[PDB]
Amino acid sequence: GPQDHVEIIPLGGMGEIGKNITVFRFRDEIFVLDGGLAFPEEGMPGVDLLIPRVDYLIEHRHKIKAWVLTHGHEDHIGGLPFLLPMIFGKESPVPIYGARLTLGLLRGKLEEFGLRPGAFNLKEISPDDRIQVGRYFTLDLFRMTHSIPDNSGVVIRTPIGTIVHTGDFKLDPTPIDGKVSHLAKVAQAGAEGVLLLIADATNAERPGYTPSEMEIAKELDRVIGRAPGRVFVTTFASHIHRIQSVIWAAEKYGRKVAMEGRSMLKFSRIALELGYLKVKDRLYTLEEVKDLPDHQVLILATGSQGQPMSVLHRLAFEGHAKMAIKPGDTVILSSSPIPGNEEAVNRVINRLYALGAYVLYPPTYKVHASGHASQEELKLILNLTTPRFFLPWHGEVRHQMNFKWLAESMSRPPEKTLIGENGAVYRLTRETFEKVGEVPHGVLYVDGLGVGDITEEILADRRHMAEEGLVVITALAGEDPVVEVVSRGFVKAGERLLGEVRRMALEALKNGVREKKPLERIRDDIYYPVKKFLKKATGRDPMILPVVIEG
Amino acid sequence: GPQDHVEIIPLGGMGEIGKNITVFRFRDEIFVLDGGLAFPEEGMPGVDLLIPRVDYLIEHRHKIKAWVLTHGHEDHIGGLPFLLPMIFGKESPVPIYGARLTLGLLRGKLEEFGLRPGAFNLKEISPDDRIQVGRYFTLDLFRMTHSIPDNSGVVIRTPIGTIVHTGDFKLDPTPIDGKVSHLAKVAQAGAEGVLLLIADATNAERPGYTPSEMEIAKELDRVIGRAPGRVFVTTFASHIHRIQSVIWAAEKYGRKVAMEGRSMLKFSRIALELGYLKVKDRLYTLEEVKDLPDHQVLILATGSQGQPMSVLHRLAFEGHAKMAIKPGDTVILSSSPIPGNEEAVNRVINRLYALGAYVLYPPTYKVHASGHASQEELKLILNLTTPRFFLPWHGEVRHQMNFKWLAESMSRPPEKTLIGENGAVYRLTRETFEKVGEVPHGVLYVDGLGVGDITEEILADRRHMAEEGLVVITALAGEDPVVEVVSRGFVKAGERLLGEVRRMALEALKNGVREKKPLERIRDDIYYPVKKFLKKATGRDPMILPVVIEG
Ligand SMILES: [Zn+2]
Ligand SMILES: [Zn+2]
Ligand SMILES: [Zn+2]
Ligand SMILES: [Zn+2]
Repeated sequence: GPQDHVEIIPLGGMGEIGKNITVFRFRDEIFVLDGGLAFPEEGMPGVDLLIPRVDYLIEHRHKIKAWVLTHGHEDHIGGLPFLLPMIFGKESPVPIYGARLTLGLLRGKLEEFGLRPGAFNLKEISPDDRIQVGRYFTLDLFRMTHSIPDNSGVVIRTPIGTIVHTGDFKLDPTPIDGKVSHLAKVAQAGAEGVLLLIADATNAERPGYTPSEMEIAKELDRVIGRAPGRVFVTTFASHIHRIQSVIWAAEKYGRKVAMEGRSMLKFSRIALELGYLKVKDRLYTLEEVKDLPDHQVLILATGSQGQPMSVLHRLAFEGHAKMAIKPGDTVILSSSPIPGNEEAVNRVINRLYALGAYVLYPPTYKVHASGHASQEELKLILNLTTPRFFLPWHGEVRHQMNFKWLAESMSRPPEKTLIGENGAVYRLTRETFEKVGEVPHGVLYVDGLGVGDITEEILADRRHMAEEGLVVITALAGEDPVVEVVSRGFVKAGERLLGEVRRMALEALKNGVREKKPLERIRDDIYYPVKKFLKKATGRDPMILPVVIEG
Repeated sequence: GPQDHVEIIPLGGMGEIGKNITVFRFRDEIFVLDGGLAFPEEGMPGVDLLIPRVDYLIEHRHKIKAWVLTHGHEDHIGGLPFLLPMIFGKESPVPIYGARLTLGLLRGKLEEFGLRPGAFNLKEISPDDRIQVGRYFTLDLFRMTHSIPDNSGVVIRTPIGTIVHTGDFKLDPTPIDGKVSHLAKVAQAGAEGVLLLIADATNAERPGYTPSEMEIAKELDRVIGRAPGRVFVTTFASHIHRIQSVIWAAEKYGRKVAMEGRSMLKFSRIALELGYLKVKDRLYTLEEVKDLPDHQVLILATGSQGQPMSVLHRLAFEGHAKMAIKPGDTVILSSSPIPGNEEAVNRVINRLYALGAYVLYPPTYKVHASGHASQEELKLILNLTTPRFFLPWHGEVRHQMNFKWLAESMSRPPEKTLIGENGAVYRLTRETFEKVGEVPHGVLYVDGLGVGDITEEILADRRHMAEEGLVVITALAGEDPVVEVVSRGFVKAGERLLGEVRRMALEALKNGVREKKPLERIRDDIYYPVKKFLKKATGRDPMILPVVIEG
């Protein structure tokens, strides 16, 4: 009755695509689903990656009975190297479940951060395994085709009912590794009755079905076969299926594959070791291939953190240290832009063409296919589960809304669909489902020096300047008061008002001296009036830095 | 032989979509094709619109024999209110040709800028007219279906051959005003021999044919008919065909049409007067409709300058003074985002859904169709003209390149295709076509106070701060030297280095005093060393504002 209710607390991945992490709780036992990162879009220079704030988990660490990872994509496990130490410290006994490849990639990262091997309790399971979590949760994972092998959804059985989480998925009828989705557990759950459905909303706006990775492999074979000279291919480091497809295409035309990008080299190494990747010869470095005929070279590349942008941007503008675009090169962008980078990629494409390269990119060219289900696939899942409650996930509000409308057009629509938000606390009972509160939530920014180096504050006033400009007022508080006003990125109309600013500042400074006021109070007497005056006369709110010095 | 060559100088519209203006010259006679503006993408706050720099025209004004306008879209005539006074002053005898609607909208704008009626010599012509320009140019305009009535291309006959300019176009088989494209002149030119083709590259990446404005009108009728309450529709003020379609849809379901947005009210007024728009009742204001049942109201709106963004952004965030979104409202974005605003619109869409509105937007919903030709239409034009030379225009580099590849796949590809750039000078002879130089070119920024208020400089260092932050060093040069260092939007790692900055600054200040150096030289002694030190220790180049005051 009362004590019977599951709490679902999303800390990332809701209303957005990235840094996925969802907390599940029944009474005093918790388990977490994934812990990803989010890549920063350009315009946020210096930032290497974003991670979810996990205050709630740091506070309730003792109640965490397990951490479950659905697959090895950066936005699902990418944050763990930072989050685990924040929650448990340098070590923990807590079971961290994941498939072979998922944990394989995770260890590569943990190790890379100085985390001792075996410091954390990683339990390798099958993509289709069943695991008991504490006294209240029985998890039945099921394999789903996606853009990385060993990907799962999970049927979450609780004391008050079943929750089906589709995980990230598409229903690829012909996956590159020959491992089709396993829907038995999902259909079965549907027939018994699904209380809540949490499903991938990425392509809820798209009619039809997502093309198979096999279609892309064949199209990649096609365009690479016709390439005159060198071929560059960019994609995420974790897109193992795409990488295999490229490798196959290269090998079909006698090309040797070189690889650039720390993360991708690392992940491919692991995939090769574990058997997920196969290469007839081997993977080379840029140097080892620098002297081969153009027609015999294919380069696979991505950014240092695993995303293509930084390397595409360098090939286009700043210039890359180990490689450079030349007329005749063929560049294939075999991935889609991170949300917020669409038009930054367009500029890269424009610039790449001007360098003389034949650029092939999506959606104009079929050199990429989403790793997520389109409407026909989502409808199949909706009918398979016919959930009482529905919580669209893995997508921005428009994606979530469109999935809601899609669900509402089914034979037996959900009793209710909530639009999930990060930090929201959802209460689920056998008969109800609602948001009952919130917990601290947000994002931490990471760069070469770790977390904290860059902050919301540093970014907030970085925009205040970018959009309004700067006005520096230098005041000398003494018996010989002096005021100097200078500005930057400020409107000319406003600049011509700096003389007036200077004078009203002097009066404030002189008056401040007379009253024997502290400098900070004199700073205020200057700041406020000047701020008011300027907006009242320009409609702009430039950043006003008043510096008052006694002397 | 020698003296025989036409010079084509693009000052805007090349390698981009917007602010179109192309200069044509033979010996000492010039004529200009259009003079548009470009809308600013968000991120460039304060800026109302962009205009082409016309130094070349201001210098050679005496040689200008005519100005020809192809249609009334803001990116073709929108800049004229600024450019004409810059080139000729308050008045000019120069013939400015354009169709009835084109000149109708132009006068509305000129008047709005204080330009006396008749100050400029506007010659109304038919969309299919023939006009003589000076001694060397004979222009044969031809009607082309587009997103505004009275739209033309032009066959430019010169002493060394024919140049076909498609103008902006698509081949709509069923235009809303029943005025189909007129291709006789184009096909005829093709049969006689076309020396150079200048064609609309907007959709050169798109296979097939662009949907008819009639398809959209019918789809708009469809979605508006099912709307429960109020309906908001956003689009450009100059999209007369779309406006008529919306008006028809509203009238079919007994809805009254209100209109918000100065520019759109102005343009619709003119269109109604001239007969291009028809309304069964009349157009109302927000107030006049504020008390009608939701189901009987349809609002047509756009930004003050004619673009939808500012009004969509206000309906979503800041809040609009005269109207507000409420649960149940239906909002239809019946236009595509300006280049660079795609993801800004996505945020608007997300926010609009969260306000409880049913949002319909392209491409997810067929509530908009491009006003430009897709590949099948472009191929038809290519075969119709089979030009010797080709100059893709009205699109960014990727659009231009794709059109080039498209041309190269034809039966008789052009002898050569050049990728046009703004400011480039192209020399055309009966046998050759090449870039032979450049002229000053660029963009001027316009806001409420006119041109110059915002500048490249103001923007350049506005980005330097946005991406690197600020470091203000305040130094008092006297016998009691004092140095204070403060920063904003600067990396914490760097901030912890402000103490060191402070000290190396003091030493520079004290040494400056000893040498009796001028303050500006002391500023340098501080600036440079500090700049070097910090990048050498953080890899960042923050803006360093050194302020040295004697006292
Ligand atoms: Zn994902
Ligand atoms: Zn994924
Ligand atoms: Zn145009
Ligand atoms: Zn146009």
